[PDB]
Amino acid sequence: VPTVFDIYSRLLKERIVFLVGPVTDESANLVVAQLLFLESANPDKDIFFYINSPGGSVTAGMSIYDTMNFIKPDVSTLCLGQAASMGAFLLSAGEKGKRFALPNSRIMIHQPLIGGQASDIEIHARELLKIKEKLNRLMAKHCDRDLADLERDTDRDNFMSAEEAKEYGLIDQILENRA
Amino acid sequence: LVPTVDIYSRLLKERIVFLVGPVTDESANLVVAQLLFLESANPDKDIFFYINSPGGSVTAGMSIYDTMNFIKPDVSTLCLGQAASMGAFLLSAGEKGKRFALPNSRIMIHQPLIGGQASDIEIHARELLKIKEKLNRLMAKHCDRDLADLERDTDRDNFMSAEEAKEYGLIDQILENR
Amino acid sequence: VPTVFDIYSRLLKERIVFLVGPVTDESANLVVAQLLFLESANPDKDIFFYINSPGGSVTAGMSIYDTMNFIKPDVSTLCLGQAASMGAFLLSAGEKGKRFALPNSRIMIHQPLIGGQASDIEIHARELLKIKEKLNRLMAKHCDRDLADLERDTDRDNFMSAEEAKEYGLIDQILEN
Amino acid sequence: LVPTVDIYSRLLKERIVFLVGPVTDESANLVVAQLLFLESANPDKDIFFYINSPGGSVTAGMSIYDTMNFIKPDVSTLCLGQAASMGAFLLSAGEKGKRFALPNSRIMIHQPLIGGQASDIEIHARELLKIKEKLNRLMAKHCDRDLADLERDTDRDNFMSAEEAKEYGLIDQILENRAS
Amino acid sequence: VPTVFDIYSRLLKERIVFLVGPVTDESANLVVAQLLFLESANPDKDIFFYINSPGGSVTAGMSIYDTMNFIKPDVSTLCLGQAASMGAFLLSAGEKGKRFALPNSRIMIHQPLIGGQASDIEIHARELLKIKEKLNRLMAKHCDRDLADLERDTDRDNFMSAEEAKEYGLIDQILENRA
Amino acid sequence: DIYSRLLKERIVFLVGPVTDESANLVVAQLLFLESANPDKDIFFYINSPGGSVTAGMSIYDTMNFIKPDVSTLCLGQAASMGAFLLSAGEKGKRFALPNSRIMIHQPLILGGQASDIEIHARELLKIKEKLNRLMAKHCDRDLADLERDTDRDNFMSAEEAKEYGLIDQILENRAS
Amino acid sequence: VPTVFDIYSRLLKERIVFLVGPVTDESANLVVAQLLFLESANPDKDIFFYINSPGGSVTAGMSIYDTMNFIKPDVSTLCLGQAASMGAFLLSAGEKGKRFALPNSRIMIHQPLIGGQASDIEIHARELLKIKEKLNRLMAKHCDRDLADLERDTDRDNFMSAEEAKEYGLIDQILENR
Amino acid sequence: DIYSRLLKERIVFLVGPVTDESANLVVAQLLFLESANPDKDIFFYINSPGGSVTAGMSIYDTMNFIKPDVSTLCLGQAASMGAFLLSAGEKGKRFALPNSRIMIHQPLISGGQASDIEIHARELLKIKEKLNRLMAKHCDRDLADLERDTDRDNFMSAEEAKEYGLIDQILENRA
Amino acid sequence: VPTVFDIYSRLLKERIVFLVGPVTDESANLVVAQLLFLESANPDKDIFFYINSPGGSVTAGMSIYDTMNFIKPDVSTLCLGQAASMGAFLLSAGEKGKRFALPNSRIMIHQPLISGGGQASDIEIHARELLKIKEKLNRLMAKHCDRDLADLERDTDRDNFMSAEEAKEYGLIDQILENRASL
Amino acid sequence: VPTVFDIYSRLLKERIVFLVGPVTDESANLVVAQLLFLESANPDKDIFFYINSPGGSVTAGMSIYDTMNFIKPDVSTLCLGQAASMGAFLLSAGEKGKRFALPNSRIMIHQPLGQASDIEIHARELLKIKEKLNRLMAKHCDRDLADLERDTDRDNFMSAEEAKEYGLIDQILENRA
Amino acid sequence: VPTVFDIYSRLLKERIVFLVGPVTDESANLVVAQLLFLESANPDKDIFFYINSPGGSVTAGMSIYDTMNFIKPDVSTLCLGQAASMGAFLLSAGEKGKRFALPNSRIMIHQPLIGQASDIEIHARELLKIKEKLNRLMAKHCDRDLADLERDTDRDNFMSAEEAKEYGLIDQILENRA
Repeated sequence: VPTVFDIYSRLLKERIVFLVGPVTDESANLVVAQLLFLESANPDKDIFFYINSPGGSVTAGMSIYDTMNFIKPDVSTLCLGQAASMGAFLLSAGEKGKRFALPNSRIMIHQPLIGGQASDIEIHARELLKIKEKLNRLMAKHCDRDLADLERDTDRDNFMSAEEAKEYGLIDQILENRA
Repeated sequence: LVPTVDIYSRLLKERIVFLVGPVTDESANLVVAQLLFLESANPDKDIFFYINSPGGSVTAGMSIYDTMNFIKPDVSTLCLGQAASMGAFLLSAGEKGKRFALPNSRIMIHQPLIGGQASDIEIHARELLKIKEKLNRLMAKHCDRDLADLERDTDRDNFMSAEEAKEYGLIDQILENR
Repeated sequence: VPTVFDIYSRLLKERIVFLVGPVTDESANLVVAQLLFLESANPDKDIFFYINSPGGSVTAGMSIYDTMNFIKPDVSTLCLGQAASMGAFLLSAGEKGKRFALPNSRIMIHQPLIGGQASDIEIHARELLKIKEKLNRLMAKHCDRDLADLERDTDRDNFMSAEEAKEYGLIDQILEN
Repeated sequence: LVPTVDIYSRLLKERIVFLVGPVTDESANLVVAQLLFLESANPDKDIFFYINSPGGSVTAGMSIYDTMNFIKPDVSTLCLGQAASMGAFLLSAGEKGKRFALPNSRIMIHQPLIGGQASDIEIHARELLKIKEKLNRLMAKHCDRDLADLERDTDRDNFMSAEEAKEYGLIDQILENRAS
Repeated sequence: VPTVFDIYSRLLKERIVFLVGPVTDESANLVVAQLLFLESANPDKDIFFYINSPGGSVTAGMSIYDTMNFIKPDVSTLCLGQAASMGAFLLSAGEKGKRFALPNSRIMIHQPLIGGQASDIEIHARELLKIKEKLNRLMAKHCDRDLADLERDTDRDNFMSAEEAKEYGLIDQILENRA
Repeated sequence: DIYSRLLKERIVFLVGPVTDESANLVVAQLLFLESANPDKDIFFYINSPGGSVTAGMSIYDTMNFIKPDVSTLCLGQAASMGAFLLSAGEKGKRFALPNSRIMIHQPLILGGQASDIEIHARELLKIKEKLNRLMAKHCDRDLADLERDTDRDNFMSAEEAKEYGLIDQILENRAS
Repeated sequence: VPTVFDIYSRLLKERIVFLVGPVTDESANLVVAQLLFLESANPDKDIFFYINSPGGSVTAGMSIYDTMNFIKPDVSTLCLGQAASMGAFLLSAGEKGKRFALPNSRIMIHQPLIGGQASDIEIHARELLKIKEKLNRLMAKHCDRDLADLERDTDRDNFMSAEEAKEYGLIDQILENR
Repeated sequence: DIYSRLLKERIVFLVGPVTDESANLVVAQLLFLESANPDKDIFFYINSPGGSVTAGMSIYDTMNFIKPDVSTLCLGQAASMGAFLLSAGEKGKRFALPNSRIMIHQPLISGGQASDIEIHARELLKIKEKLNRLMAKHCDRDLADLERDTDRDNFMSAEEAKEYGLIDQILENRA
Repeated sequence: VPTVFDIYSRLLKERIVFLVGPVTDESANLVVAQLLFLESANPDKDIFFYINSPGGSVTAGMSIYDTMNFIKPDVSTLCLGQAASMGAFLLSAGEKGKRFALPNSRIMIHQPLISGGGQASDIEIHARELLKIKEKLNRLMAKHCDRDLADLERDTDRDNFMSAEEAKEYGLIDQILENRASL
Repeated sequence: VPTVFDIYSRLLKERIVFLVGPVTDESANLVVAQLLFLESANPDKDIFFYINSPGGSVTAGMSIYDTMNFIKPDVSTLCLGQAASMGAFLLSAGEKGKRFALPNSRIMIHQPLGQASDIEIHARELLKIKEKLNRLMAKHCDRDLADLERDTDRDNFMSAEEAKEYGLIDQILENRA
Repeated sequence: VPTVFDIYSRLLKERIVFLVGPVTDESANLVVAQLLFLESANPDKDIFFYINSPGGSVTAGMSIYDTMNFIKPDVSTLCLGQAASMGAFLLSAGEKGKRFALPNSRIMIHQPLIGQASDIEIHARELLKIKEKLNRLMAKHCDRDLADLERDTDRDNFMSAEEAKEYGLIDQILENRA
């Protein structure tokens, strides 16, 4: 990684935080640390959360999500490349009015995707359905849409262009350039 | 690897059928074939089904189970060594009055023990719970026991001596010798 | 890890300690070391213990547990993402009144989960059963509930929402902002 | 690999049954099958059970054991090479007076030796201790010895020569050849 | 590992040395190095040796042990989490009156645990039995107990609570907090 | 098949490592040949590098238990337990082909508690002494000789094995 | 393996024995057994030993070698494809006057080619050198050559055509056809 | 069984790679047919990618040693030692089916001290030369043709193999 | 690794050199490097060579050995934990009068042990080279221990474990240090 | 690796260069680089090249060899532990009069160890290398080429005194004296 | 790597760039980066490109090649140990008059070596274009005919320093300075 600070610490001074690749406990907590630090350094400036992610652990994503809503700054989100699964969830979670996509980004949403006694399998199956329902309800709120729409539209992989994510309510604008 | 006189075919002429080791599709279907053959050879004589099994596939066991009840001969069952999981299920399924265990065999019963979208996981969880309820249903009827007992007594591994299995209703008698 | 001093050392200066991922001897002792350091830096200001963990070693969590209660600072605990098994145990062990969860966190509690001669298997099974009862008694005290409640409610994996963990007595408050 | 005259089928109607190698479900049931066959062929003639085994599954061994006692023929046992763990149990289980060892055989006895929730481990530990006690008590009866003796002498591996196994009560005689 | 000096170097400046995880040649010599340094820095102040260990190499543990007794500072020991096998041996080896455990610590002691010609197997079995006897004798000295007690009490795994280790003589006090 | 045909001439082969399976197959053939005729000699052909001590002991006690004299012939090699079984043939009827080799050595193998390792090491030392003592009897030599000569691998020509007492004669052809 | 009897047992009735592939304990003893059988079947007729082998175990090869010299029939040897290392040794060991090679056969001879304490390595190296000398001495006898020639000519791999092997004394004739 | 049945028709198969075992099985069948009838032709059907050269030599010298004419027929392909064996059939009785493929090339090693490497390279070069000379004799061609034409893999159709001299006729059907 | 200079570099400033774990070309040369550095820094002060090792490569151990005797500082040796095989050889090679062990150290000596082919010519060459190494080591060991070579040949035929007291009575070390007072 | 500068960088200030372990492209070029630096730092002072190597790649060893002869400083060589195969060649290549061995070093010399067209090419290239090596080695030892041909046919192990008598080294160093 | 500033950064300050080992995308671009860096620091002094390589990726080596010819500094080349395949290509690519080999260096040149039939056709044609292109550039570097390079690279062609000099692949052999 190039030096200037390494390149990512330098962009962190511009209040840019990256989520790249799969959402894990380690990578999500690293995002949480950066969000908390930027709040401490200046609670009155927006944070820019750049997401290029295929998704990953749901609980790890919730840790980013609840921190995005916990801190004082608006967390603006930008999809570059793609935001799929929890990646799309976090992108839609940006401060409404400040959710963005680059013109050739793609968004993908779907239902949750994944041994023991039947008793244990019942427990984990139930918990998996609970997560699926919670995600649909939170997603509908982010998109300002009906819950039935989200249930139907996430049964299988649902790929969207940037323009489609906008009409869906997942993002607010597509950014061509600075202009 | 198996002596000639072969020994298992020789004991089949005595209407002896063995289930040894885990219940899989080919081993279970091998039993079905022997049960069907012995009925064909003489539908008026009992069959003796010797079980030393730790269990295995539930659907494979059902094929033996429904075949035991389908044919005309009484299927007497004998536990030697152990009858666990589907092995205990099949042993309990012998003709009532003709279910036996050797004095130091052991019986074990328990609930069923085992990826994709949440929809698919829901579906397969539903089927596993149905099988679990079905199994407690058939088992209580085999034991002349009430359904609540079987649900409670199979939540975890339940090991029984031959005498306990008799008390439970799983077998009828313990045979020390002839 | 971005440098600002790296991001985690920077947050350590504000008395933030993270438990992320499985509880092992080295992940646990790194926390113990940070707890002892923050006590040395100022034994009278609260420590904020952020937990996003699926659980892990019981003895490793015990070293964190006794250290939390040994040092002078109140250790406030925060569940982000999830606190499962020993993670949920540590979460419940924070200073009463200062145990928190974020609104979409989950908590999970359960009984302990894991060769040789029968004598040896007898010894280790008995030690495992001692550990199981010890955790139930300590968990019941953290939650201000009867031992019967914890024994019954930890027989299999028990997932709780933030509020359910709140009624259980496992945490005190849910933090929205 | 087994010559023709196969060798084991031919010796089978001298009423000789072999247990060689580990006691598994397959190997145990093959023995069970042979015992039942010889009883059917002649319920009034002795069976000669040759044991060279390091042991194996206890339930599998129990299938042979209960079968030895179930059939009508006396089951004579002979230790060649070694009879250890369940092998020694089966050797000791032959008809009293007809249990033998060759002079440089070895016998070994010991207590049973082998994941999940603590509840499940508790259950399987309890079952393993039941087996340990059951085996000690049955062994003390075979050896005409005290249960307290079998508990002490099986805490760790206990190797016995043919003379020691005879003094323990596990076998009746040592056979060097036809005299004896 | 965080910075404030890294976290362990800074706790080392307060004469705290950690033994964590399995006792190997490498992890044991690092403790020895820290013990030699703290004595050099001040031979008249106590050293605090925190042990959370499942055990490990016996000779590696002896290197720590003989170093604790060789240097001039008193080596106080504290068991946190667990001190098992050689971990328990080193814990019991602390300066008498200054051996401690946290309330939910656990202690475990047991006898030693592990090819060629019979001649070679005889030599190594005898050497292993020599180690078993030496360890029992040193342990009995640490615990102020009879050698026969240690032979009986280490035949198989012997797990002790903090109170049981104190009553055994393996530690001196249980510390709930600073008070 | 070729081996069954030679079995009808009372020839039994031990080829390769002595295992439970390879030893018991030899035992079964020995018992069979005794059943067919307990009064004619058996010819035990050995080309083996050794193996399990208890497996070979089952062969050993069977050779001495049955009524037939068991004559032994070493072809290629008789090493360790192969050499023990070769040495165990009926005295006067132990033979080697001229370019065979014999090798003898002490037992060669631990994981558990020190108590167990003590038990198994002592059991191994009993075996070592037992083998030296039985070997000394086969060779009409002192136990002291065998202890000294098996401490490490001791390779012998047919002539050396004959002078040691391990075999009785070297057979170039049936002109004894 | 076609049935004609299998093809190899059928050729045994013509007194043909094959050594194919590496010389192992098992493959050598299979040859030993066939030689003993043919002697039993008729001790007064020649045996035809066809060798296509790259070599292998020296002790296993010695079991064939001493059996060839022990039995009453002349053992005639034929090299087809190749006789290398112990393969060449056994070929050269056939009854003098009855050692043959097919015209495009190749023969190769060489010295022996292969852990513990230094005491053990000394024992096994010295034992390997005894084999080296013995093999050179026996080879010199088969070839009617001086031992020094064999020590020099086997120091590294020595490939010979059929004519070269005849000129060396390793075989007696080259056979193009009957 | 089907292959023993065709053996009674004096048909011998080589299918798949030439190894010591597969070549000797062919040698054994050839000797069996000669003893059963030394005066009737043998039909050697080859569908092979090649393999061991010495193993291939054992079949070759057996074809020429026994008294029966060994006629060869290529079905599928005869490559490397397969093509060598095909070309070695009795002159006038080497055949291919019309969509057979033939391939010839110089020796190829798949897989010590410099002294040993010198010895083994030289022996490989003798083999390469011997094969070229034997091939040129089978093909009624110049040695120089075989050396250049086997420098790399040379695939030939049935017509081409016939024009090269590797076989005598192409058999479309029983006419 | 804790920092104060890291902890080992810090002890290097006190002329302490560690050999921990197996003797390889890698670890031996790192020891050789530190020995030469300390001689360069001060050729007239003692070096303290602390050994806790199971042994390893003989030639690698020889490079340490000849560096100990080549450089001008006395190389005092201390065994902690254990010195086995080449570890015990290096320990016994310390400056006479300055070889030490901690009380519960273990020493083990034995003949060369190879683990892990070629023509008998090559095997003859390598076997004889190993016997030369075995003899050379016994002779150096007998000189280090001030005892007869016949003693070292007999006493290294198999693994020979010694306590700190036994190693001193054998002549491998000079003193056992219980603490600094023991001097 | 200790700090004083790491230990090897510090010894470079004494003009000490090590070759340890197998001679590969990378470890040989690392040596080449150090030779170039010391010549750059002072082209008129000797370089001390310490060799403890079992040998390895011949082309890699040649890159060291020609650099030793290209640079202006004398390259003195010292064998510690062993100089085998390419290790011995480099040792023998030090400046005549400044080639040394420690008393218990060992030296070993020996000869070097697709389609038939390709195997021919590579075998003959290996034989040229064998020939090259025997000739240069003969120059280093001031001996007959025939001697090196005989003495490297199989592994030739030498004590330091034997290597000195052979002409491979100039002196044996017991200590600074 | 010793930290005098590791050793290579320190020789980089003397405008020495090394290529050691296989030519990969990483190993080539690191060379490209140093070449551009040295041009930026000073576009008017020669660069010394030290090559010890067995070859590798053709496109990776081309990135070095075009960069050597793109920058303003003369790129002098030195072969140490060996320059093989693309290593030899880059060695031959140095500024005419300034390509050198150490006296016991070795050079080796050869032709390139490494789906549906349509795809295999495309990649075969692309591989044959590369072969001709490399031969044409090589012929220009050596002042030789394309026909020479095609004949001399059909199989591995190993050259001494003197042979490489006579071929036109290098200009001078340096035992020491000029």
